[PDB]
Amino acid sequence: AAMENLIRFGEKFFDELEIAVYRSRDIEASVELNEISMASTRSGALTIIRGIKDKRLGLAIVDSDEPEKVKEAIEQAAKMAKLNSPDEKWVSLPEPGKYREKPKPNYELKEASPDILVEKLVKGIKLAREKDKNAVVAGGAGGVSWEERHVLNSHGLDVFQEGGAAYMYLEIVGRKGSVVTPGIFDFDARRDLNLDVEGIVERAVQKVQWAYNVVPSKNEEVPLIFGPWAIAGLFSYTLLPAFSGERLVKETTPLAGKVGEKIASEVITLYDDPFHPLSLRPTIADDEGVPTRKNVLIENGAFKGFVWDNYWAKIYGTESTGNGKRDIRSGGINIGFHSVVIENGKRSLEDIIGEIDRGYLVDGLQGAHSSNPDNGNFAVTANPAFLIEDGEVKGSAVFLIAGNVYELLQQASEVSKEQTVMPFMNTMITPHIKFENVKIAG
Amino acid sequence: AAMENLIRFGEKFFDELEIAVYRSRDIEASVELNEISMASTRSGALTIIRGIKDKRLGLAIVDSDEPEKVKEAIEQAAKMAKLNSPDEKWVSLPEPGKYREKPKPNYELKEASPDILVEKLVKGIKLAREKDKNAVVAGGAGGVSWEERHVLNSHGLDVFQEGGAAYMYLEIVGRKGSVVTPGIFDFDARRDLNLDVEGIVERAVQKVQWAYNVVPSKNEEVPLIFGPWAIAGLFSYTLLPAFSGERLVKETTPLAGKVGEKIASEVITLYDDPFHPLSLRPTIADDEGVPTRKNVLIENGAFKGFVWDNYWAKIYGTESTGNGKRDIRSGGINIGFHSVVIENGKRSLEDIIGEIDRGYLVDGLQGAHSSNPDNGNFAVTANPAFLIEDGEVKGSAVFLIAGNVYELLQQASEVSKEQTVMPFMNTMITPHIKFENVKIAG
Repeated sequence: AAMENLIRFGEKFFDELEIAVYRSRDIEASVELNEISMASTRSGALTIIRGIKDKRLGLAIVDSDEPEKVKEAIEQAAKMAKLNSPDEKWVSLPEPGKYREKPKPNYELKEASPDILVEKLVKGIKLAREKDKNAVVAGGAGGVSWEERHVLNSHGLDVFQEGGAAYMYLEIVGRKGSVVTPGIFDFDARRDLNLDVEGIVERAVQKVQWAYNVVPSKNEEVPLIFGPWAIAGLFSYTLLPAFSGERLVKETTPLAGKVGEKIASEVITLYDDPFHPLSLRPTIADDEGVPTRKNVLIENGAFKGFVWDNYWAKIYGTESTGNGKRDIRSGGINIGFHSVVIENGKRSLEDIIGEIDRGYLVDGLQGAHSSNPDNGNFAVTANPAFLIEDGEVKGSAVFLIAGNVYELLQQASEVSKEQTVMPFMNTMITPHIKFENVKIAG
Repeated sequence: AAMENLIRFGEKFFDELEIAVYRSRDIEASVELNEISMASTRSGALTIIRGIKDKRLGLAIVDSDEPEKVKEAIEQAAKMAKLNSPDEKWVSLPEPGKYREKPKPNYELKEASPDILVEKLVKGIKLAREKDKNAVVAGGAGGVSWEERHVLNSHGLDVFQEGGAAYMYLEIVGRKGSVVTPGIFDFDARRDLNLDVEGIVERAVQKVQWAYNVVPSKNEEVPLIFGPWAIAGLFSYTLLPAFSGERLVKETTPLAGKVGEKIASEVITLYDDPFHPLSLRPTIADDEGVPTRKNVLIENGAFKGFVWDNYWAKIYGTESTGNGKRDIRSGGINIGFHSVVIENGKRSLEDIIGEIDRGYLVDGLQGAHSSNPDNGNFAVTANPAFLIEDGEVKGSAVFLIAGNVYELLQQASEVSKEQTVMPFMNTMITPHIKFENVKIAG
């Protein structure tokens, strides 16, 4: 009954306090230039204290869960709070809430050996070589991450959950003649150890084949099929920030006052839900213990509302939607997403590509870029991108896409049937999206 | 005799192996918008194993120094070696060498409390408001790091050292009319806890005073006085990589074949020496145990030679210069620097500014930038920068500097008397540098 006594101890110095304990075990392995370059195993604990006294906040962090270290951190936070000035906008920490039912943890990922990762990377090297004798795995990595979080506060909130996720990516470079392709990245992420290295290699090697044939690009107006990585990049930098209630309070979201209005084509449905079947982290509570839920942001093209954490919700007058995420370096809470889902459609990507007379498959946005989430404006470089002519991919190309994400979203005519989990940055679950007649500059 | 027995254990699977144990204790504190936002304490141990069998390399990492964990890591590395193909360019690990004398550790940094950092930040906030009621400490941080490293290998190399360093920076923003200044950064770094927060606040607040008066910039040819932060950024991105022996072997340095040629003005002497009086880390050995030394890179404008680690030196036929640095994520060895020193001059910055009819003091390079270390080409945004007219600073400005770092180095006419330690990027110990007739674009 340690943490119970620690809250009692903290209540001597604070009006209210929160204790969050994080535990993890991570295994990783790396490949450099067709050699396994590293395997590692890490595990540890981290405790964060947020204490408030007369609306003055103290926050202390220690990389331990032993009660003496946690007591020291409570004292650290109290001393900081006594040095801080009051935050008049502070109201209170979250109250206990009703949580969805916890899923069963995937304990095989709590005991996984780094050998699993090493062997999947070795297999990827061998498969890539078999499929194209000049294909090289220039870089790659795999990881398995097990996480536990215990959150409690002086208002009676206790929530605990643990679970794991695994991921792998390969970067493949080809050489045919004197052409060297750019690095082609592909990946897999899931909640079990059967990482699909075969699929990674097949897709990456296919895109290398196409990239052996560079074709010039011109100024034109053409359909673009965005892949998951390009969608994640563009939307994370230009669109998702607009859904934050903090920007509503600060008058920096172009979506203010547009609830119920059409901001995208009816083809687009976008929501945040950790309980989606492909989610890597089916968490029932956010990082300050508020229950998570399905938050619909765009419903059949119509803007539905904003996401909130405790602090900004109470400043505004509403309730948190369970979107308080822990800042990795500072230890504070900020508004963020759990699993951003774009709903899928009915036909395969191959059906959609087969019907394009002239167009581009945009797989990544590797290149010079700028974005402004205050109005949605953007300028990106499509790379890698592949020209489609008469329903067939003809080669690789580079071009510029400049415009506005809201205008672009209105050009969406279809979303493919499959969904891909993007593990990096914001976790995003998305299909391919076809946009009609985008103006591109060569 | 734990680690010697671990070496004997490793010799059953490997022709040769190295064991490196890192231990550290780090405390940090942060400020956001005139509030202390965080204090943290972290400590831990890390062991890296590099084993070679028939020129096949295995590398494993575990976040512990306990003998059982290290034994597991050796087995991990052995399994990786048997999966890898031989590196024909591999020759051997370093032999034992003769080290300079170890300085006595600065033990006061080994157990410092985050309270020290918190109070220096509180004092900085108070000083900033006292000196300018409209000055806000938008961001800042302090840190103390205590590090211990033990390296040994099967050829009989064993070296151990421990020591600590501390740093602090503040970012100060002013508001006078409806003009808000850009973030003005200043810092201090040293091997004791007497961090100079007074000096940081004085310099930053003075620059904020100047930044209240924005003045437009035009295309012209004018002298520039680069400060330590701008020198560190520019040189770390465009110049220092060219001194790497790996790039000499791979033919990607413009300095191939140029030993003895004047690549800079005679005013410039640049060298690598961890035993410099202002060095934060007086290390006697690099991360693979090779003895550390003074490496002169530019002597009175003349290019002297390249820096080497063990692996690339033996490929070329030379010897390591003690410049093998441990990669923070991969655990491998890469060529890097310890403390890059630019030799100082005889007169104060204040004397030098007093003689400029029209010019600029360039303090930061915050803005769009590109660089090519393969030829030294660069394009940066000078920001914050301050206009000098008839020996007096008149206000702040933003302009572009594009060109080639070697051409720029030929323009160096003098260096100030003081030397500042830059803790960020490559640790750099440098004065201000006055460059004659630089072409700038408004």
